[PDB]
Amino acid sequence: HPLFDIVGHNLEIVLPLAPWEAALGAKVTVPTLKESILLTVPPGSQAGQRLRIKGKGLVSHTGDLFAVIKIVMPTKPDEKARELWQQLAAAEASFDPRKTW
Amino acid sequence: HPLFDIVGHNLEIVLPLAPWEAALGAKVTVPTLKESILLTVPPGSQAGQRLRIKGKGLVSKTHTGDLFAVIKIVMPTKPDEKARELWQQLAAAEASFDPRKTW
Repeated sequence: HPLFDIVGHNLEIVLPLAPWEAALGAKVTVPTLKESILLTVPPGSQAGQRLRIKGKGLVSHTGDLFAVIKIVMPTKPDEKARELWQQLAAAEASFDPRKTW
Repeated sequence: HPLFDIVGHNLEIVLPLAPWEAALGAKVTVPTLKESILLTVPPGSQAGQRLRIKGKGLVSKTHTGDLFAVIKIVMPTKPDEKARELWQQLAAAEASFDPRKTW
């Protein structure tokens, strides 16, 4: 619905990325108050990282736009996808997502 | 940092899942204001899904709330060569997924 959170002269938008998009990096089209812009997501990006799109905030002074990464998942994988997910789980076995607890 | 957000008589906690855990499903140990519980995460789980854990909310001699494990997908650090090759194959296998469908 409304796409932007207003924080002072800045704008923030939730940027949904497929997990492979965050891991590999990707070039994504992101909407602004006027026209869309191509944003380069760096490889290895994390949930919640703020990608700054300088100059695309409120043109009061001219603020920035921040695309805040949220990782989104496709639906239940089919068998081919599961096998790959299992390999990746094995590949990244050292990763502890609940290191806090 | 404090783990539980209070909402009326219910508690809410961020449940961090690696993407393979959300896709494949998993059984996770979740903390409570007392004893940790065992929670089943279904395969195909989605970001922001609210998984209920009855009775683990705020206890009062009148009413006991629930605890909700809210899913947040988290990523490891930048991948090595093999992991990168697996991410590519996953991307190709799930090429149909459009996370930015909305836009």
